[PDB]
Amino acid sequence: SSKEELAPKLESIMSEISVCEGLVLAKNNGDVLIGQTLTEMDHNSIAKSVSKMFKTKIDALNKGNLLEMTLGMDEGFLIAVKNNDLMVLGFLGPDGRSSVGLLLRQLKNIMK
Amino acid sequence: EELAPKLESIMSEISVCEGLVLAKNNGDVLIGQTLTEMDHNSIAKSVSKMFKTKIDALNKGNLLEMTLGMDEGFLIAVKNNDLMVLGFLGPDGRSSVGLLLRQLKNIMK
Repeated sequence: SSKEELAPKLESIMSEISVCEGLVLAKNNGDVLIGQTLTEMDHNSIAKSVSKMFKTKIDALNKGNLLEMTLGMDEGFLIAVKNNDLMVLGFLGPDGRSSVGLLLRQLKNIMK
Repeated sequence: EELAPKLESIMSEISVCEGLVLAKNNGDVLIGQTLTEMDHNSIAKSVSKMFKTKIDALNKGNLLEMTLGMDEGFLIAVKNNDLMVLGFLGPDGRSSVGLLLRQLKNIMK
């Protein structure tokens, strides 16, 4: 199963990137498969929101579908990478800008 | 007035940048400069509505910047209280994503 294959990969990312606050795997429709977070978080609601952002049509841009998102927030970052079936979401704290590129690269690798 | 020569400067410095759009946070376009004809207003409206996405469950406050990876390139957007700036890159421009974001953040104060 996807949960079984990706779970150790996500856990390895959490331990290598100690500043990562959580990694959540969901179907592209937002249904959460597995999650690990350093705080109590509503994974389901977050994944529903990110699912809807991935569906944004910016048709006048003619660049096709959205495949990855890096969101800079007041208190940190969300990185999201999707393939044709799943999407993975990662969270970084406010000082985490220096790990954004690393996290995005690791998630793209496992979702290729 | 003070931002229009800055957009020109960014475009002259980053050749892979396909365009810049300065808009109000509601999506009304102030200035748009793209290498090809594009409906700047429709793009700004789409991005404006994206910036309004509610993600309070993230517990990270307001959404301030977006870097969007697309099939055919990238869209970078940065907002402040009043304005929003958009930049477009082709697939040949991932090496310039950080630079373009850094420049857009600089001019949005």
